[PDB]
Amino acid sequence: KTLQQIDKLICSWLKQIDNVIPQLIMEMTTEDLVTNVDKQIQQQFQQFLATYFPEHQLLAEEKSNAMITNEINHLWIMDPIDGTANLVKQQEDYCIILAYFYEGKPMLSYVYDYPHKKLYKAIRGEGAFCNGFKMEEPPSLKLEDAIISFNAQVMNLDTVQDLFDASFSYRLVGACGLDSMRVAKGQFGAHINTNPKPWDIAAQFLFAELLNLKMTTLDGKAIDHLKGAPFIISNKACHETVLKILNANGGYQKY
Amino acid sequence: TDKTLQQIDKLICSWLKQIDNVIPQLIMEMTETKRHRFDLVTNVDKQIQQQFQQFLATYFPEHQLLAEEKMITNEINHLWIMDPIDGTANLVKQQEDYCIILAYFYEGKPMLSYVYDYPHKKLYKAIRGEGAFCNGFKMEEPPSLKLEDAIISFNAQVMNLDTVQDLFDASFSYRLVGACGLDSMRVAKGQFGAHINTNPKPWDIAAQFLFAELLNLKMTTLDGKAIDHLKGAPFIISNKACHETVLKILNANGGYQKYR
Ligand SMILES: O=P([O-])([O-])O[C@@H]1[C@H](O)[C@H](O)[C@H](O)[C@H](O)[C@H]1O
Ligand SMILES: O=P([O-])([O-])O[C@@H]1[C@H](O)[C@H](O)[C@H](O)[C@H](O)[C@H]1O
Ligand SMILES: [Ca+2]
Ligand SMILES: [Ca+2]
Ligand SMILES: [Ca+2]
Ligand SMILES: [Ca+2]
Ligand SMILES: [Cl-]
Ligand SMILES: [Cl-]
Repeated sequence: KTLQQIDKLICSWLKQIDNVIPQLIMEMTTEDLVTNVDKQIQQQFQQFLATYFPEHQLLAEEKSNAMITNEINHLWIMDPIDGTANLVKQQEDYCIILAYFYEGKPMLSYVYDYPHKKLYKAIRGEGAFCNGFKMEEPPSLKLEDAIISFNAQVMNLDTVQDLFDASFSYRLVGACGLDSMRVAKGQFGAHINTNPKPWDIAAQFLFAELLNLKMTTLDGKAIDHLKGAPFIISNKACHETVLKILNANGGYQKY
Repeated sequence: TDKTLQQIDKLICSWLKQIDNVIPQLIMEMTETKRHRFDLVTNVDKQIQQQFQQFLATYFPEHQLLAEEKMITNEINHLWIMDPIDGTANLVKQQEDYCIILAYFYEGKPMLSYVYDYPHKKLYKAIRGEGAFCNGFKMEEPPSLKLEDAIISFNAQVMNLDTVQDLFDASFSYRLVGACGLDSMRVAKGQFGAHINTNPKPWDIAAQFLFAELLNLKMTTLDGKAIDHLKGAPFIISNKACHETVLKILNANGGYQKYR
């Protein structure tokens, strides 16, 4: 019922999920990738919800979501594995993403970096935490002093060049959730994804609010958690400059 | 010589273990915040290096050190190459994704190599006669990776963009950890197909020789030649199945260099 109660349940389900994943990985089979691991984690969470919060609905990657509307009171958004490519190719640098919305308002968020056993969580009224230790607003980062992260394969190269020249350096973890959390931790100045699904960014809203980060569309607007949009999550001090570079000279999209 | 590889290895491992007692403090000191990529400090680099110099004074006093933060005979018997922090930018900006690199050469022959991923407490080591290990578990030759099925890693800011584009189109995807030692180990583990560094120093690649030999990796110049461990050269470390294709792309259409 309370946020703490729901949080305690989710944290224990995530803990138990450590006991399932090594096996799924040992038998890993695959099919824009999708494994058994994605599907099984998702199904288990569906069953978890049937069992504890049976009014609650799920918007997730591996299910049809036709039934999900503007007015659902209790909504979870899930990415059961974000970074499937990294899971398959590296068995590292992937995460589980969850977010609970109450009447459209972010209340709980989770990014579980399972390979490193690092649970990032955010709780409206309490704050954000990594394995329990409170996260603080990161230091201010101007773009020239910041590392930035984005997919350079989906942008035109003049714009990529401008991002390179204006920033301290460039890195890529390769999972939206984890690259986002590096912004949250102050390790990156900003992460960009030019075409995310609602589940790629759903947890990030509450993190951005509680840690004073900017999270907007690439036009600087509020994002609908129900609909993807081109997006950025950014340190407050470099947000404007990134958007200016992205939108200059007819924009960032490949010619 | 005189000490066996096991004896030397034991001492390096115990030094590296005591280094866990030093690093948290060095990091606690150290916040800025306006020097660019090329102009970084730190005291962490310098202190780790000084301590290793004391370690050698103390145990292997014949041994010499070629290191970043500090060569008169061509033919040194006992040589260590060190990068006390590889990934200084990541240390400063992220406090993650950096490593300590050490490589011992006996009469110019790689005998011991270490890449210590300290933030994750993962010690990658290679020992001539034993094999390569991660925290003790033996590393095997990685599966074959064709370039189209492989993640590759390189600095995209230092190559011309057409060649960067060609590398994107031909590989499965692109990632960057941002420390030569760690990006290289991802090749060693089979996580990446290849890592490129177009201008490394001897310390950036010194450990990698022995890893590439023991795990059947290709490590060459970008012209496909053997590298002198004493002298940097533009380099690639690669899975055997994607090495040729990477070099072909890099050298195609007049080459990879940005301002040519
Ligand atoms: O497919 P998936 O691994 O869940 O999600 C992807 C990752 O977050 C990745 O970093 C990329 O940028 C894509 O935009 C996402 O679709
Ligand atoms: O300065 P440092 O962090 O020891 O070493 C650097 C890192 O390995 C980095 O990834 C980069 O590619 C440079 O080539 C190196 O100079
Ligand atoms: Ca996914
Ligand atoms: Ca995703
Ligand atoms: Ca260094
Ligand atoms: Ca280095
Ligand atoms: Cl700025
Ligand atoms: Cl190939």
